[PDB]
Amino acid sequence: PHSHPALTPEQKKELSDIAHRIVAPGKGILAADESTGSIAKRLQSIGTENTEENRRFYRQLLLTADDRVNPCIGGVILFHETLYQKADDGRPFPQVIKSKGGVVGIKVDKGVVPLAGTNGETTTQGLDGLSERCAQYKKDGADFAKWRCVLKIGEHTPSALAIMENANVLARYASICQQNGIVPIVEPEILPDGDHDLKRCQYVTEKVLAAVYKALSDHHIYLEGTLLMPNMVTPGHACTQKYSHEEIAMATVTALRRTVPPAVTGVTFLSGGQSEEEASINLNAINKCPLLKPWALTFSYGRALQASALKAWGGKKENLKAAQEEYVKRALANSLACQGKYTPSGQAGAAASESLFISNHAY
Amino acid sequence: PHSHPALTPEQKKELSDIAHRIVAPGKGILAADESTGSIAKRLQSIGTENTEENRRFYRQLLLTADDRVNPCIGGVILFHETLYQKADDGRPFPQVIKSKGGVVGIKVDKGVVPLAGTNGETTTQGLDGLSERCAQYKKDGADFAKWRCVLKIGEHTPSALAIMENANVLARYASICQQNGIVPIVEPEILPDGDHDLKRCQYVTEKVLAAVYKALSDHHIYLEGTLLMPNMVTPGHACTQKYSHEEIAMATVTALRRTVPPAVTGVTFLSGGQSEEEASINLNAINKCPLLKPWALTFSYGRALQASALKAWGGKKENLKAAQEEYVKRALANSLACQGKYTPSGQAGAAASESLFISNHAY
Amino acid sequence: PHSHPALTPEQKKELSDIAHRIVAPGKGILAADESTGSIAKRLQSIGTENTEENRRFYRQLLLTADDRVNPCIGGVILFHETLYQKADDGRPFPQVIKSKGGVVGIKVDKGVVPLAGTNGETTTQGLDGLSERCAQYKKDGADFAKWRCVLKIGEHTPSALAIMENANVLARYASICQQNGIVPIVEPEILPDGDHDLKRCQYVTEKVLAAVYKALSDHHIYLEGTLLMPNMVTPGHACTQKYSHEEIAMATVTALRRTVPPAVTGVTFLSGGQSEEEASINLNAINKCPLLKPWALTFSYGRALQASALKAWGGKKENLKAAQEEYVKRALANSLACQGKYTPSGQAGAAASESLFISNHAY
Amino acid sequence: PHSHPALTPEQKKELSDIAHRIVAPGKGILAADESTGSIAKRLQSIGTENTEENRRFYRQLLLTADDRVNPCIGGVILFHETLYQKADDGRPFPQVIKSKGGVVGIKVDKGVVPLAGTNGETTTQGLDGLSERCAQYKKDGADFAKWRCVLKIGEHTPSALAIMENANVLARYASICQQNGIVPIVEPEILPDGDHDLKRCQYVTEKVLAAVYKALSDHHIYLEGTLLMPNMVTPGHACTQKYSHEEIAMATVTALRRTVPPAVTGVTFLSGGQSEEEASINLNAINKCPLLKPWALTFSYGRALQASALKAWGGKKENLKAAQEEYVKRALANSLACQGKYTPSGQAGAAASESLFISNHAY
Repeated sequence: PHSHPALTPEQKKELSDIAHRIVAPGKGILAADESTGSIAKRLQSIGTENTEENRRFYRQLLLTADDRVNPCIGGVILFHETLYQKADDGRPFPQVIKSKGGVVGIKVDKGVVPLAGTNGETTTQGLDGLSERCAQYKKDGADFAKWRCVLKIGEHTPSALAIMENANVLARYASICQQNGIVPIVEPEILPDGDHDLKRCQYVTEKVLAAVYKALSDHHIYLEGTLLMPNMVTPGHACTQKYSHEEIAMATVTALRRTVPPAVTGVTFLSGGQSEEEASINLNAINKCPLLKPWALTFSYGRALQASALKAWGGKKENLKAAQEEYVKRALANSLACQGKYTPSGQAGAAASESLFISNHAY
Repeated sequence: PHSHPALTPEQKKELSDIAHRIVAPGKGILAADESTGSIAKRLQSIGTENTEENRRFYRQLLLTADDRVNPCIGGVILFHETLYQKADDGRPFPQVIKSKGGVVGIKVDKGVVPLAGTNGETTTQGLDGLSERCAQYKKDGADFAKWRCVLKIGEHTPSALAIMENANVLARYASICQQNGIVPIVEPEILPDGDHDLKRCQYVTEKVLAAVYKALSDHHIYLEGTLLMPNMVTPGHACTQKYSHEEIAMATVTALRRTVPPAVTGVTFLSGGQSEEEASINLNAINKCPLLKPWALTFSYGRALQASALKAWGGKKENLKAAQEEYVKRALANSLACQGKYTPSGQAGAAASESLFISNHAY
Repeated sequence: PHSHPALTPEQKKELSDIAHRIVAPGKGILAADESTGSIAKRLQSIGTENTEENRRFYRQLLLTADDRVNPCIGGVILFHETLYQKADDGRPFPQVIKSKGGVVGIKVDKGVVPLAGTNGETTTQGLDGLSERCAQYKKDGADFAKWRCVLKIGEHTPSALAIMENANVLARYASICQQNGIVPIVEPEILPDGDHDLKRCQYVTEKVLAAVYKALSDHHIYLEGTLLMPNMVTPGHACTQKYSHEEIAMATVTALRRTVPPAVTGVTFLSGGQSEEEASINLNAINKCPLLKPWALTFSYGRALQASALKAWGGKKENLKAAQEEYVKRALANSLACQGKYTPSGQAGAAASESLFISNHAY
Repeated sequence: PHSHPALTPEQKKELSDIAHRIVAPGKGILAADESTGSIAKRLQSIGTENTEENRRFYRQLLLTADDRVNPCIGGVILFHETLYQKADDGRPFPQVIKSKGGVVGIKVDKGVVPLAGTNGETTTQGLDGLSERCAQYKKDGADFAKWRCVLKIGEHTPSALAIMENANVLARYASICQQNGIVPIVEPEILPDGDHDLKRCQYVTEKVLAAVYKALSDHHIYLEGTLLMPNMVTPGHACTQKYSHEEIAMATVTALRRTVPPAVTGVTFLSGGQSEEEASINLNAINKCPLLKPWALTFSYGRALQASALKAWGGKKENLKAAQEEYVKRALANSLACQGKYTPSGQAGAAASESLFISNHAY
């Protein structure tokens, strides 16, 4: 019942300012923080050898795209390796990002581990020495971080244990980040795997996010200096029932309104298994949803910003600009989407929508 | 991990519609739900015998005030006795309230009880047979309810037990209400008693409200079909440090933004120990606070609507109009305040731009 | 982190002394606390009208059995009505019980109520005015109380909510009892309904009991002044797999060893749907289990003490001694069983072998 | 509500067997797991350079003490460095320990870290890669582990956060250990620092241990395959009120009886700031306490086994035998103490047919 402030007013201002820069109007996040193991599958899909130089070149391709991406990209999440790589002109990648108006982010979790006594559920590791890592990352140009927890919808999952433990470890990570001037992006990802329907995803998302914010409260987290990186509320990948984008938008915004305090500066959706176009259309629908939304609703996209660029590249240096063009097209699309101004087939305000239509009490 | 819906879409729509009517723009709540024991000391202060007829006459005085109060009063909380009393013309008081555009409320708790093993802390009783009581009250014209929990700021309070238990019983009460078509007002009152400062009240309010909304989540409460009735965030009564109304406002709105999901339809402040004018000025400042506020911010006032009326009445029938005039004046003032339009002058403002120097990172 | 003792050393001694008397070696509890609704249909089973007089006569039959029962019966749980009834000789039933060396107990819960948003789960009501009720019951000769919570094993049950809420209300009930010199018997009954196996029941019993004792800790309950009244660990009623009494004993004792602190004075098993003979044999096996058991392991039997007596009586005054004889046979058997000294031989009636199981039909 | 067994029966039997060997009658644990940083001040106290060789020689001195220690020492906790060192004759230290009948243990935490927003409270780190470390340690001869959490009694401490978080991380550590055939010793140390009295230590110890065992339950920990390493319940170092060894014993055993399930195989007390003789006398009083104690109550002593030996050694190879003799004397003393047969003076005793005491409800 007694306060022992975790942060000074100055520390709070720093975190809040960073958080707001990342999700400024029209801006979102490029999630480029795939580990060597994670990106292996991406490079194999284009017959490209998973070498440090090819990883460097691919990240260079994204980070040095032309200035059209600048008002689209408020932040870039990097993997450790990339944080210490340089572009062809000798500039460290953090400097490249900053010169284009982006905030530099660093993924700091050390992956998932199995929870014994559960049906294949996990928590996430990475807290050991995290404070010192954050202090160093801060010095080396990073101002925010990312940590991924993974939950699965199944017959008996997510379990009480999995929800409580993942919420708790997210809070520890967030606490340590804020002590070191790093804005934590809290990523409690509920996988879309399975044949569950939209209502079930909405229910599980509501319960998971309630647990997350109670844990953040218990650990004295300054919400204004955080971002949330959740799944959209969608049917399961194998669900037999089909839904519209407006229904997905309504389920998502309702789940967030029921759980995320207004003090949270922004929500930066992960794209999950969604295609590039699907992720953009859904984000647009979310931003056109006629409910009050007291936080930025924008993107933290990996595959949904990268899929076409990677394919266009094909591992060939001669395809640089063609690949970059595909990335710029998705950056532009999603920048419009996070303002509710994205039209898929067109561009000239040729997308009129629905009002006075549909109950929000079915959600 | 599996939903077993507490409410149908139709039940949800009913609750949401009621909650929104209560806190519609310009409207707040008259809290007239004092028990015989509670109002006794109020009648003694004006030398009036605490009889059923004098209580009836007093409640009639408030409820039958002229039509100027109609746009000011969205709801009226009654004590059980009053719910079944009639005006002089034979009209049930609920009908009187409804004819003036008000929603009828009923207090359903059975008072506080001591928590053993604590330093004088309490929980609140009243769950037994509550469902049947709610069904009866609904039939007899009530559409919302009130339940008061009380917490104290002290050397060791509020304790973990007190916070958890009061949050839990509020959730049970809210669950039972919603099963019977009654909108629950959740009232976790943190008393202003003591010499603690503004920061301490804000800290405790934040921890209490986080506990409250986690419990409501655990018990499957439909937030859109609820209201919150909290203390404003103020220094303790015996605090020597002085604060402006803008500081009280910032602390209050900050605490709510950090804990209350946007889905909550409205916040209806209790006036506590504040004077009539103090309570209007603070509510107005709260509504002028330049942060995003995704819920109605209005009043649920007892003393702050009734004090001058009670005094002007003095127990004398000939002072009816004078007493009513005092009540009407406070209803008008607070109707303005809950829109941020209260000026100490007779409805005359437009001096709305002269705010500059206060950090929200100091809160 | 600061103690505010709920109880004085004198209060602790009184409660500890009472608890130990109830479960003194060789002794158990007659659970005769069936409400009018509960006792009604068994009275129907022998064509007897459910009148106050017939209920009184039946209770007299049990309570005034000959002195062979005295060393078997440490306590008797009464329903409110019976607490204020008198034997034919004018003696209040509490006086009758005490004169035979028994402690008088009173059931104080007010039945189960549905938890909204669950699959047919309940919590239990009865806290309102419980303190005053306990003080009065204490004056009128009761020294312990009973409160029944009910949980069910199913695909999604018991849920996190049901476990937490039932554990919490048990703790509130225990707290209030101990403030008034009443030893609370904590009864978290996990129903045997369903086709689950022994392992599943053991798992659920362990999770439920861990929740119960954490809640009792949080609410500052003095464990030495309590008793526990749980289900034995058994397969579900409809389980096809067969188990020995030694396996039932091992699962039961293991579940308790993993969850019940040694400070708990005694465990008084409910018989659930077991026959008179099965309940005795299992209790015997439990006491013979070769693991360390730092609490009394005895009976709190209703039907399993009463079935043969009720049938032998048949509602006929002339069959008094015959009926009493059946009850005495069962008290003696279970007195031996709670010492691990019961061997059946020559020979219990067919009434003592028939399943006493009725499905829990809120359905 | 559904079991997904963390362990097979075979895995359980292995863990239980190990746990029981460590705390077999008359046996305790030598805690020799000081890090380089931790042992530094003790080597300085005898003017000895903190080098790997001097550390090796000192550990060798302890581990190769003569065979009188064999029936006294059921286990030895090593620091990582020491697990991979060899005696002069080339035998790995794990082989030395095992040949004398001891189980080899390994400390696996990575020290305390500050909890932001608290008054100087900590949690403990070390989960990252812990599974792989445990598998490696198992292969390299360790069968149990130790993990130290630290809590402090102060005006506002231990806080709800600190208790919750330390209990949770202890449970994670325990889970990972048991997946790898390693018995976890759970060490929630409440420091003796401060001027608090015996009752306060007892209260905090009860609350901490209740939290620890709820967390172990939530994480599916197999208690029979664990040990507990708690503080004894004592007044704070600066407390002016004086207590007898019998009062310390009663408070300690009462606290454990109220919180530690019988299934826990043993309690191995840390000696904290107690002197060699004090720690032995208190352990003896604990084992003579006339309450039922369903777990082994023995020692896990660092300083209380090493102080005189370290002093006699003085960093001088020439003092090997003298130093070993001091260690052997404390090993003998504590073996008697954990059997309740230690007399604090020289040679003459054994006339005890003791223990069934007057006081009990003052605690």
